[PDB]
Amino acid sequence: RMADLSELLKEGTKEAHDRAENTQFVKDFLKGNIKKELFKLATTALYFTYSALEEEMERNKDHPAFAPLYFPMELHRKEALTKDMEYFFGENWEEQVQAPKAAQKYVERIHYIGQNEPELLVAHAYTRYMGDLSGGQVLKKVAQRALKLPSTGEGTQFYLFENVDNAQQFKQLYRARMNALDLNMKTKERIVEEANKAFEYNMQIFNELDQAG
Amino acid sequence: ADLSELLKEGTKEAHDRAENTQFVKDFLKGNIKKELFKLATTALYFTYSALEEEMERNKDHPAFAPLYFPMELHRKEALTKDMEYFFGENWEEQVQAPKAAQKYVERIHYIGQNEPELLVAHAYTRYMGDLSGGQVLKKVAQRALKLPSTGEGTQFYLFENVDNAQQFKQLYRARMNALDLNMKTKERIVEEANKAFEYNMQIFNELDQAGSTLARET
Repeated sequence: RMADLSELLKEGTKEAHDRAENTQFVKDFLKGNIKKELFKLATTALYFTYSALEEEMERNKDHPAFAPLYFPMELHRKEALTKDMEYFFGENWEEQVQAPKAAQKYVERIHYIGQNEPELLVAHAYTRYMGDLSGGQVLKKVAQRALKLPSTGEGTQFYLFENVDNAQQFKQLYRARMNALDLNMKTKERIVEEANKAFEYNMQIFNELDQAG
Repeated sequence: ADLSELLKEGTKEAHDRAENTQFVKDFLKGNIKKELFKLATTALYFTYSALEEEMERNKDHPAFAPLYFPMELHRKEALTKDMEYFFGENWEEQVQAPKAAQKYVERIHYIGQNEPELLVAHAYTRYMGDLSGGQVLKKVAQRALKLPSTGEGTQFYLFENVDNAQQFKQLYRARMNALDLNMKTKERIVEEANKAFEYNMQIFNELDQAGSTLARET
């Protein structure tokens, strides 16, 4: 069970996960130090990176190495992020925003993988959504308190999974699916490798955000 | 084109911006203040600590092995002496990495652990620079801060296991140019060297902001 993909990921991305937890921008957010404009900018980066990831997951919804992990209803953030974008910028928010450079680098990478190495898509989807599920409720409260956002959910719908009754149960089900995938040890290692890349793309988004505010 | 040539050409713009920063200008001009120099040496310590840990990790990796020169180039134990000098014996307990240096440390560890073939982008920009400008910066800092002529506080700027800096750069360039690399990975190396200079600028930016807050404090 050392060879379970979920175990290889946990062990393989330990240093990367450690760096993201302890990175200044994450900490500043957790302490309530991130102002409205920087949050709006952070949410913009979220919009473009999730759009891309979810387009490629939709492209590969029938692919043998990804199909079981296709959860548009449960997990997809694009339409929650659109409402958050609407809330902060108004109805023509699309013409008020652009993908920041570090976000557009991740977007490129995800279109590349979804179009060329779709057995590595799970590297992106696992590290992203399972993180989102784990942390949403604490992150939501942090943002609402910092920016005095309504308790009804406007501005923070990204952090709420309105079709997952129990995050812990769903994470267990997702892993069991990820572990049942017919993948050889070489492909798993390439997945762990791409999971590390996925983490670093985020570090660079945070780096660019920290340099902004 | 050789990697050294792609690097020199491809990081020219970024090289020129580094040289025309307010920190570098003032340093060279002599206008450097103890606490700001201490802050710079602190940034150097954690940076080179991270870099040399990753070079060590990849000393036998075919994409880095030939560029492994612990005896000639490694700076950590020199900087440890410089840290003891400015901060006393217990320093490690009291000094954290400055924010932008810490961000650069994070990148270095990612690279050395996951994309070691790009480590040369960091090693080459750093060490070739240090080796070229050591003899000038050493005595400018010694002169400005009134440091002892025996060498304390500037160990970082002295490469005592390099007889001829010019000849060693030649050696180092030939080895780097012999590495088995695609044009595609060469471009990724140049891109990463440019990113190192952005980190470099953030570290200088931070030191500049620290200098204003201690001149508004006087």
